[PDB]
Amino acid sequence: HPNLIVTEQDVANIAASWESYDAYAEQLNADKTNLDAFMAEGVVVPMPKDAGGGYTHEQHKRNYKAIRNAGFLYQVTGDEKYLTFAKDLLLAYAKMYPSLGEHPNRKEQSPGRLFWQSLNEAVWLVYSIQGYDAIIDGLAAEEKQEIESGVFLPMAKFLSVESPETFNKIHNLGTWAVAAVGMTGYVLGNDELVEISLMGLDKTGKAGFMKQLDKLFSPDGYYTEGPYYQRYALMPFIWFAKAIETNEPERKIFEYRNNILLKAVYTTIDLSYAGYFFPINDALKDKGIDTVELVHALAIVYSITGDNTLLDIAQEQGRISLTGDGLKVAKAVGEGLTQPYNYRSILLGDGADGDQGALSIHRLGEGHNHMALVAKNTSQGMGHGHFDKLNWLLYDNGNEIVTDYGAARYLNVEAKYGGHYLAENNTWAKQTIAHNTLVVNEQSHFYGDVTTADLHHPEVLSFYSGEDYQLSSAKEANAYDGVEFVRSMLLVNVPSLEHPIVVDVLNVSADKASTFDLPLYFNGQIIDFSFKVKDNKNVMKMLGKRNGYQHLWLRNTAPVGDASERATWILDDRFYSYAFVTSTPSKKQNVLIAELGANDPNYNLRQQQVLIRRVEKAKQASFVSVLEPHGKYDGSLETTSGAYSNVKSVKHVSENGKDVVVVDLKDGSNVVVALSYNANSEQVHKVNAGEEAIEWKGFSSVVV
Amino acid sequence: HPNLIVTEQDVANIAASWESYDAYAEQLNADKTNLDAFMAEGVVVPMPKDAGGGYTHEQHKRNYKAIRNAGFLYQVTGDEKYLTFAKDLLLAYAKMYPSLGEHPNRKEQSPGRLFWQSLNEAVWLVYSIQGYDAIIDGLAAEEKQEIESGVFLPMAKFLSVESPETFNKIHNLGTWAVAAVGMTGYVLGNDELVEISLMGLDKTGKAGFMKQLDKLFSPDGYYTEGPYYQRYALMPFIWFAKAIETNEPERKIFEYRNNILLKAVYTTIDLSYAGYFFPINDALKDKGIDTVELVHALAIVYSITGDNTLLDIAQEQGRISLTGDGLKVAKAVGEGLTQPYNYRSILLGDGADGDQGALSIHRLGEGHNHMALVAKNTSQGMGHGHFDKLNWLLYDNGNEIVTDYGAARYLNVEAKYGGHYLAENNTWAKQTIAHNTLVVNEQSHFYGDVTTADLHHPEVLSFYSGEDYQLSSAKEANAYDGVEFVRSMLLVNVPSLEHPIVVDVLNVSADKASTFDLPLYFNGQIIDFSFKVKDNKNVMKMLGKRNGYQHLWLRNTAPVGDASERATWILDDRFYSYAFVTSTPSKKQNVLIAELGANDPNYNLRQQQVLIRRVEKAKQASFVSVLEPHGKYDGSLETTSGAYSNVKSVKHVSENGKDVVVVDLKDGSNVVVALSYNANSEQVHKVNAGEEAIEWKGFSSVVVR
Ligand SMILES: [Zn+2]
Ligand SMILES: [Zn+2]
Repeated sequence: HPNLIVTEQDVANIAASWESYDAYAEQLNADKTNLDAFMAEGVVVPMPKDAGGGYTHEQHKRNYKAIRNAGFLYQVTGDEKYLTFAKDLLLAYAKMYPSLGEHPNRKEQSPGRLFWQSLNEAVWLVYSIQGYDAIIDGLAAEEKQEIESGVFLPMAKFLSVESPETFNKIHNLGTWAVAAVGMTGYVLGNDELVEISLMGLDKTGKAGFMKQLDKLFSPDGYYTEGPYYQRYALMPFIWFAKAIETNEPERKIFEYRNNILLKAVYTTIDLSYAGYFFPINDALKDKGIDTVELVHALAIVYSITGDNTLLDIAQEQGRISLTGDGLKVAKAVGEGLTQPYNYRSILLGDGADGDQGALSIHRLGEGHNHMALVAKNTSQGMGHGHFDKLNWLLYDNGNEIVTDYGAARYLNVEAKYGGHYLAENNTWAKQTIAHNTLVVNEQSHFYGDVTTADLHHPEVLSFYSGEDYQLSSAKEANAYDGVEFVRSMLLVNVPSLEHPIVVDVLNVSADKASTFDLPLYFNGQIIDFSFKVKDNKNVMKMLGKRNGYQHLWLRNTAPVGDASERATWILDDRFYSYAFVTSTPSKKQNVLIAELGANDPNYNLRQQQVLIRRVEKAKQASFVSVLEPHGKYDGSLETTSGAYSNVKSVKHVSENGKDVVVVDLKDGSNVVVALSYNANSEQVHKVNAGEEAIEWKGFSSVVV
Repeated sequence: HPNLIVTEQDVANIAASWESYDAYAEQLNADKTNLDAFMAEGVVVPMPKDAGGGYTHEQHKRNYKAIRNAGFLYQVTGDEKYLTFAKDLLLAYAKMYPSLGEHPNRKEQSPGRLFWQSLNEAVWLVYSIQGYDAIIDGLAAEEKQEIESGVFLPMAKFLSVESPETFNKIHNLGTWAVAAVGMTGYVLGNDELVEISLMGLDKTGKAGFMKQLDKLFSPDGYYTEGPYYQRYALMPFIWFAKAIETNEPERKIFEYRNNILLKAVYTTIDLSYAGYFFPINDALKDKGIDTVELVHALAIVYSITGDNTLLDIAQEQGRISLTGDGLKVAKAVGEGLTQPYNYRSILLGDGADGDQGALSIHRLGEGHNHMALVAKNTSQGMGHGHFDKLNWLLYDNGNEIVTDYGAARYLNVEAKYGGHYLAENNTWAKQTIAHNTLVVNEQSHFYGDVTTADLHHPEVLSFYSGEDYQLSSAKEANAYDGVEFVRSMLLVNVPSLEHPIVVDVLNVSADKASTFDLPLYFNGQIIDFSFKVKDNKNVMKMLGKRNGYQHLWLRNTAPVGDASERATWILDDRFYSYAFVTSTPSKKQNVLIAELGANDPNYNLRQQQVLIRRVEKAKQASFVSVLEPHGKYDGSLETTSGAYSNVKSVKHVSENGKDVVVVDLKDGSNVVVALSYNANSEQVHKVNAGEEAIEWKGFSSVVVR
């Protein structure tokens, strides 16, 4: 001991070398200084009382980090003060834990004992058992017995056999539970705890860690719950794997399922823009690559692969894993081995076999400030999933441009419902109207029913990434009774323009006359609209009654017609123009400008504007649009150029289920986008857009 | 020649050493690279057509910068291609200018010819005459005569004798006009043009540059239009002065009025927080210290003073003046001479004599991210002035916390009314309700009448800056008929708390029963309120009918009473709690939460929330509050501490016109703030809270029990 996340050899290597690596030394010294200050407050182990973000919650969190850190520092420095603090913390836990029942401030989640929910209990164990592992050397036999029988064994029992609803779950909560119990099993030498963690309570392998590895990740290493929870689950995945590798290397855990864990780490990195994870499904926007789960996971993967491109990410994180694996990273960075990380367009299959929809990431441009389009054609993602099939996000110039709200939650803010998911997470954040995708009859996809949503996935029709253009196309046939919709999203390189442009074609067909809404949640300040708004008569009323509409204020409506319209806004030093036209037999076409904040008496929702394109009493519609970054605004030097859109108009024609979009540019040139929806590479297609016949081969064509 | 902003000697210094200073060299090379690219597009001088931010507007701007830069680069490098380009641009202007009438896209401002307003014409001349000065010795006599008779003399005539309404004005537009004409006078050796620029068209000194130096700055160097226009006017002030110094050093222009110009530059720096200028009066929020006016002015002042604390600011600007003076800054930074700039609390008198109210800046705490409170007890500031007597702003943690809207304007965005002040600048941005100060009967100070406002200023009652606390107190007796109000604002160092706290006491007396509103414009997301909001029933109506109220939506009302209430919000990693109580005989007290955006069909206004404290049917009220930064939120490591306010309550008692505020803290200690409003430092005062007697000496006392 230790022999889990760090080994005895690791400790020796760290002790001998840690001062020599600037990046490692900075991290350790900062952690040491913070722990010393925490130690000066004495041993503080309060009775559990508060919900998430409350004092006892955050104190017990400080304690588990201190236990792990004190354990580590005792091994590295030899200083008995760290042994004592970790020992006395654990002994205080050992005396208190057996008398604990359910937390008095529980909610709907499986309750903990130290914490309001059992998830945090598992995190406490994952950390605290590492501290214990590193502290065994300086403990008396009587102390080990008090500690094991007092906290660790009772906790491992509580989180496993006493919690089958969590321990057998194929979900990030299950991952945390099996890692906590599994790591405890390895340290305490309890074979039963290890086996049930790997193969489930009944040992058949229907649940447990191995099932999670086979079910929760696609072959590409995409985690079904989404980037934010991929990040979170990555810790118990990679740490339990580490514990398995150091104790039972014969299991070859990092080779399992064609190196799935290695792929999971790379994919986590790939699910970010400018260092922040795509906020799809339940997610917070301030979560980025320096999160500790990815810091530790990167170090482990670098140690295995020697991929010097991971060092670029390591520098961007500005943090180092205080482990043997982290030592290797620090050493490599110091030697100048860093190579740039390759951010590229990727298609990420969803579902165990990668055939249950997909997440598309389209990247175009050089450097950090490139353009990134995300097409969310994924399966539901269970309880944290949003009702937003075929949703999209746009990033450009280091900014979110076309946005996803993420979750309604204030992390560890007790006054905000114990930092837990707020009432508005379900009533607003998950709802279709809160996203950039089709809403039919003011009802969410699958009528907001998670059970129904879990049974279906979008059909990916095409993915293409080239120098000329990029494309994702998908079909959603199951979101509504008697409704089918198809969406194709393109990034187009037009040599005469400063930046790539987005082209969006969303086709909908309905058995009955319906209302079709298509929102665009934008970031920035409106410059102007091409259309005329109706006077709002000095009142804003709630937009609609249900399914998220009750959270929006109607600021203006504006009637629109056959001709394309335009909204232009500014964000930082760049302008963005949204040119849009909808082909439909219905004349009932309006643009609704809305603002977030209705039915929000607790001030839980952010300020947010949205442009919603509405078609009423229609059985069919083609929502076509162009999103164009353009121009330069410099408030420092007080200059501007290219502030007007270069798109004169957008036109759309459909013939025999095939679409042609013509983007007329102000310089007299045009861009023609054609979609056949036929996968056959060699098949020829023809469409008559009034005058001029458009002819092409394949699923798609783009001609400037 | 050159002998204006740069001299022959400056050019010699630059030529000999510019490559030796990394940042100066990088700046020069970037300018060189950018000009080479601009030159490859040829000489492009379009017939004037567009308004602010439009193509012809921005093209003529690119041209004046190109003329100046080409002139400079010709001097430093000796490369003839730069002289040729500057010459060809100027000859193209010389051909076009004589036939130009008023700009076709003018507005209410005095029109230009190249530009929609004459202001930009003056800027064009200021820049272009420098380029000409730098190439004149390399031109044939015929080329000089063509350029001078074709553009420079006609433009100088247009901006001076043909434009008395601007040239003789004591206003930043006047400063730009006299600088442009005066600099032209020096370059062309035209004594008349210099004389009228210094002394006004009639040469009597009733208007002109010297008059502007006397009137527009207070003795402390505070420019009356406010920080945003201070930095703007700083360029023609410092550059015309530089021209005066290089041509007529006997005038001792940088010594004038106890070094008023040097003081103006320091004061400009002092009017910023985290590098951005306080957005009081007409102002844009993205304007900061790297603005070229301050870059050039700083270099000039460093050259004169050798003040090494300016080198700290120079590094923070990340931009250097490509002049002889900027070379000296570059050399000094390179030699490791930088000393930290002394950001300090200051009282800045307003008016030519410093007696017309004051702007207070209070700073407390260590580092760049300290707390700064601004108390706006200033005179009107003419046309750009806002109707916001006794307004305040708060900064903390590198952020604006309690905010001023600035102006409704989108700089050089042609689709936003040619980048000009929008209709909502007058109807929203200038109005009292748009600010953190007292509004009586939903009317703006001076009933929003600039003529009336121009006649009055607040009376400064006290200013104190210590390590224990900071205080400003002022009286406004003229904003409304039959109303007087007094505001005292404090920053208090409480050793037991992690951050200083703001204490605010605003007293109002009215002859007739009135409505008193006090807004607080905050930056961040509400966590929770102590009060209970009334159901808004899924509708937000416009808050009021007039004077800015027509631009606010009412989101919620909540009743309040005798006991103090609390609002807590989060911004980045810190929480902020506003504890507030209002002492008044009236029981008609409410809090209003409002949002900006009513009567804004053009989407000209930003999203913004406000907490408004309202008292109805009152003749007297004391609005008391505490603003407390606290706690830590870390979204990366996922930790929070200290998220609850440490203020248990705030109480206020008044006796014989003297105020006592008691801030009860959760640790059982309390802060007692006492105000006598008597400037006699030795006068003893007594107030009875209930049976507890508070005793102190002087205008104010702050004691932590
Ligand atoms: Zn979402
Ligand atoms: Zn203002």
